[PDB]
Amino acid sequence: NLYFQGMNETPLRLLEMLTQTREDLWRAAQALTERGVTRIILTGSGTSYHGALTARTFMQRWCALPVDVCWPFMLDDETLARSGKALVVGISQGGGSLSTLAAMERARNVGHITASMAGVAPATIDRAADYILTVPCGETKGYHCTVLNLMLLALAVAGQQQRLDGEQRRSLLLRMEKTFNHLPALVTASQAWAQTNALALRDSADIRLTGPATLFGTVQEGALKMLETLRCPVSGYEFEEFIHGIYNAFNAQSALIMLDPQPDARQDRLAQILGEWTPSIYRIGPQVENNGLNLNFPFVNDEDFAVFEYIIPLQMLCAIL
Amino acid sequence: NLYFQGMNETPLRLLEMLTQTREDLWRAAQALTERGVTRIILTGSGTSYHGALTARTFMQRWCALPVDVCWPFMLDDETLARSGKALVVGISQGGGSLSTLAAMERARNVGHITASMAGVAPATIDRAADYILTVPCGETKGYHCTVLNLMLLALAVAGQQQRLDGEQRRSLLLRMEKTFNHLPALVTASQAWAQTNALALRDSADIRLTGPATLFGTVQEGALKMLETLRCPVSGYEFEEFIHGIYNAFNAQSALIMLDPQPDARQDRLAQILGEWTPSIYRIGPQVENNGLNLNFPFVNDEDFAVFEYIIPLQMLCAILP
Repeated sequence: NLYFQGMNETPLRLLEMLTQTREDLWRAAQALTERGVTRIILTGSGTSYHGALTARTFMQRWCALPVDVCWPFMLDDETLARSGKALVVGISQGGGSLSTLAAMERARNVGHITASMAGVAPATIDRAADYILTVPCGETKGYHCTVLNLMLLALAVAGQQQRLDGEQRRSLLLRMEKTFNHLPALVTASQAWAQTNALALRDSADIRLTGPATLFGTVQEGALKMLETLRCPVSGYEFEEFIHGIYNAFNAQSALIMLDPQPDARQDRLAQILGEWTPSIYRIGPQVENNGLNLNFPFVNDEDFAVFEYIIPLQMLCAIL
Repeated sequence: NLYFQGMNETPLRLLEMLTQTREDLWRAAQALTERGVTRIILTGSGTSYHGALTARTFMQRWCALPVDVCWPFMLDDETLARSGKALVVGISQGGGSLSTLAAMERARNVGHITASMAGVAPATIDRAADYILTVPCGETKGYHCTVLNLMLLALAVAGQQQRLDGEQRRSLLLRMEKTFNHLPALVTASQAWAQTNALALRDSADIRLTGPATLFGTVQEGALKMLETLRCPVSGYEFEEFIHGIYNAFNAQSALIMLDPQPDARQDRLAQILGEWTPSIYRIGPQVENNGLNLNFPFVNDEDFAVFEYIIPLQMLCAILP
C-alpha cells in the first residue's frame, strides 16, 4: 500500500526536522522583533488552515503575541488597515493559492511583514514573501510537517526575544522527540483498530468526528482527509458545539468517532446517550473502554505535542477503508 | 405557512428598529471609548455567528477598531490573556449557550468589557454582561434583527467618538430604510422563484451555495437554515475557496446556488463550466440571465445593506421546499 510508506516515514521526517538549523526561521523571528510586529496572522485553506489551528496555542505562548488564524478572503484591505503591524504567514501544502497570494500582497502593500510556508520550493506565494519559510519536504506527512514548522517558528521567536534558554530548548526538543518516537507504535495499533472496525464504519451513512477544543484542528483535518479520500460525508466538531447543534449534526444513520485524551464526564455522558441509539460509536484515548470498537492506546499525551498522535488513527482510516 | 407571517413582518420590524432610541447601545459606546477598548470580539454559534460574520466589515469601519468573529471555544484563557483590552459581545438568538456564557465569564475575569446580544430578555448570557444590548424582538427576523442590532452599535460608537455627523447618520438611515422598504417586493419575487424551481431542488442530492466574500455570512446562514429545514446536506462557500476545493465540495449530483450581486467574469466562467456538467445551476442577482432557473431581480444592492436582501431568497427555499 502506497499510503503506508508515507505514514511509516513521517516519524523519521519529523525527527530530522528537529536536527536542522533553520536560518530562515531565525531571520524571520529577528525581523519580527526588530520591525515591531504586534501579532501573528496565519492564513490558508484546508490542511494548511487546520495546521494553523492546531499550532495556534503553542504559537501564542512562545511568541508572546496574539496569533490569528483565518481564510485568505477574511484578510481584506480594511481588516489589514485596522490591524496593528503583523507578520502575515501564507500557508500551503503546495505552491500556494490565488487567494493566499492575493492576501499576502494586500498585507505587504499596507506594510505588514509577510512570510510563505509552502510544501515546495519554489512556490508561487514566495513572490509575495519577505521571508521564505518553506516546509522541508524534499522532492501524507504534509499536515504533521506544517504543524511542526509553525511550532519551530514559535521557538525561533522565543529565543530571539531571549525567552528560551538551554534547559527550556532541550526540555521542548526532548518532549517532541519522545512523541515522534512513539508514533510508529501508534501507527501499528491504529491499523489493527482500523481493520477491526472497517465493515461498521463503511456501513454508516455519514461520519462525525469530535473532541475537546484542544484537538479542534485535529478533528477538522481528520474530517477533511476522510471526505477527500473515502468520498462520503465526514465532519469534525468541537465537542460543545457538536452538543449545542447535535440534531443538525447527527441522526441514527451516523457514526461517531470521539477523541478522549482525558477522562471527561460530559463526553462520557454523550457517548452513553448515543450508545443507547446506535452501536456506531468509536472512542480514542488512553483510558477509553477496551471494547472492540474503541482505540485504547497509551498515548504519550503531551499537552502540546499529542496533536501529532491523535491525527494518526484518523489518517489510518483514510488508508484502510 | 406560519413562516410567511414571520417573513412578511420582518421589513416592518426592521424599520421600527431604526427609529428606536437605544440608550443601551449608547452606554456601551460611551463605556468603550472611556475604558480603553482596543478591539471588538463578536462570539457565538450558528445564526448568531453568521450575523457576526455579516456585520464584521460595517463594524470595523464605524468602530474604527479591529473586529474579530469566532466561536466561543476559541476564546480560551491564553487567547484572552494575550489580547488587548476588548469588548467581547456574546451573541445568542435565544437566552444563550453555556459556551458563549463561559466565554464571556472568561473575558470578564481577565478585565475585558462584556456585552450580550440575546433575542430574549432576560437571557442567560445577560449574567456575564456589563452591558445588556438585547435584540428588540418582542416575545424568522432573528438573523436580520441581529445584523441590524450589531450595525446600530457601530453607529453608536462612531457617534460617541464624533466620527459620524448628522448628515452621515441621516444618510446611513436613508439607505437602511430604502433597503427595508424594498424587501416586501423581494419576498414576493423569491416565493415565485422558489415555486418555479421547487421540484428541481428537491431532486438534488445536496445543495452548495457560493458567493463573494462580502456575502459569506449570507451563504453560511442560508446553508444552515436549508439544512435545518430541508433536512439534507447544504454548505455555503466563499467563491474562491469553492473553486480552490471544488472536487471536494461539488459533483454532478450537486446543485449550485450562486449569488451574483454584480457582473463578475470568474463567476460567469464557473457557471458556464459547471453548466456543461449539470443543469442544476441557479444564479441570484440583478444582471443574471433571465432563464427559468435564475432569480433576476432589481436588488437595491447597497454595498453595506444588501446583506438584508440576498438572504431572503435562501430563506424562502426553507419555507416552500418541504
